[PDB]
This record gives sequence, structure tokens and C-alpha cells, in this order.
Amino acid sequence: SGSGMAQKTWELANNMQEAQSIDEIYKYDKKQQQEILAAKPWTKDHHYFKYCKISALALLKMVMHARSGGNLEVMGLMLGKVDGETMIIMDSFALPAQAAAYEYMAAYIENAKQVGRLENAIGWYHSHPGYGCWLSGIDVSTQMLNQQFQEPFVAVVIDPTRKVNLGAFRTYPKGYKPPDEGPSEYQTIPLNKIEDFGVHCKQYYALEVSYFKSSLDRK
Ligand SMILES: Cc1ccc(-c2[nH]c3ncccc3c2CCC(=O)N2CCOC[C@H]2c2nc3ccccc3[nH]2)c(-c2ccccc2)c1
Ligand SMILES: [Zn+2]
Repeated sequence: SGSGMAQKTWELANNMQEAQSIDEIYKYDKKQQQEILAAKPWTKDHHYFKYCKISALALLKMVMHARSGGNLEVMGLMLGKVDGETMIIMDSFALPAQAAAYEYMAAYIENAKQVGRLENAIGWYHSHPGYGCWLSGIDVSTQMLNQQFQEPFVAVVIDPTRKVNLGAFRTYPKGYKPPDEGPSEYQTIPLNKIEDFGVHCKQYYALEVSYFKSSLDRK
């Protein structure tokens, strides 16, 4: 008796509680992010960030944008958040210009908020078509200014021509000297680029890149 109505009430309760849970998770993520941003542990430890988790969706969009440029470098902005020593990249958008970059950034955050996901500006990406993942002279100077003004901010470099050719980097501040050596993995770079590479290779380091697939990103 009233078994049918009970089942519909049960389904309604599950749906109403799921909606409340998503809202509480969003609000908890927001406060947590605001707290991490107030503490700024990265301003004291120059090697604080060590990991970079990239969604398949952000990767798909970045590779498509990088491929579309051909032999020309392209760039865009990335959305995500901080989780300890890990920089999370959840989404990205192609560029194109400053006001336009501001208005898209605001639109992507609102769109994610509607589906209960917290994200903000986390970095920039650009392509090195046919010459590997590293920071050039202009990239090192741009990323140093970013780690003073746009902080927390990561520099992603993609080489769409050749395996998973993506690098995530963090510069060292002016005057700071890191300890010992760090050539990491091998990368073949053209001879006409090797000097610019060498002149700036100790002014930054690489984050440990990993990839993830979100439930919302299963599209
Ligand atoms: C703030 C900043 C700092 C450094 C760079 C950058 N890092 C690099 N690493 C290797 C070789 C070069 C670079 C450039 C500069 C590359 C460029 O200047 N261009 C690309 C080819 O096309 C003409 C031109 C360009 N300038 C644009 C301005 C707005 C929109 C598209 C644009 N393309 C960029 C950048 C990167 C890619 C595309 C656009 C800007 C932006
Ligand atoms: Zn570059």
C-alpha cells in the first residue's frame, strides 16, 4: 500500500539530496581554495609545486589548438585549481585581446559553477611546433612576471608534431639559484634553438605531468 508513491518519494529524496551534496561540495571546494590562496605556501618554497594533473578534455582542446596552428605557435589560457603541491588543469580555451581573455575566463568559471565545479585561472599554454617542450627566453621572462602577478600560475608547452609531447613548468625567481643539476629526460631540439635553450634552462624546472578523466569530461 502506497508502495508506488513511496518509490517516487524515495527517487525525489535521492535527487534532492544529490543536488544539495553537489552544492555543499562546491562551497567546500571554494572555501578550501580561498584558504590555500591566502596561505600562498609557494611564495616561500621556490620548489613548492611538483605535480600537474591535466584533464583529457583540456589536453584534447590544447592538442587540437596546437595542431590547427601548423608551423605557427598558438596560445591559450587554462582553468583549474591548486591541491597541495599539485596544479590541476581542468579546462582550456584558445586565444584570441586582454579584455577578450578576461571575458572568456569569467564565462568559463560561471559555466563550470552551474554544474557545481569550482575552477579559476591556473596558467597559460603555448605550442613549440617541431622543437620540443621547454621555456624559451621570452617564455622564462613572461612566466617570471606571471609568478609575481598571476600567481598560482603554470606554463604548459605542447609540441603537436611528435608520443605525448607536453611539458608543465615553473620558473625560479630572479636572484634564486637551484641546487646541483637537472637535465631530466632527453629531448632532441634543433641546433638553431640549442643556445636559447641553454642560456635559460636553469631558470625553471619541470612538474611531474599526469592525466585524468573526470565524470563530466566523459563526453
Ligand atoms: C605573452 C607571450 C609570451 C611569449 C609568447 C611566445 N612564446 C614563444 N615560444 C617560442 C616561439 C615563439 C614564442 C612566442 C611569441 C609568438 C608570437 O608572437 N606569434 C606566434 C606566431 O604568430 C605570430 C605571433 C602572434 N602574436 C599574437 C598575438 C595574439 C594572437 C595571436 C598571435 N600570434 C607568446 C605567444 C605564444 C604563441 C602564440 C602567440 C603568443 C605570448
Ligand atoms: Zn615558447
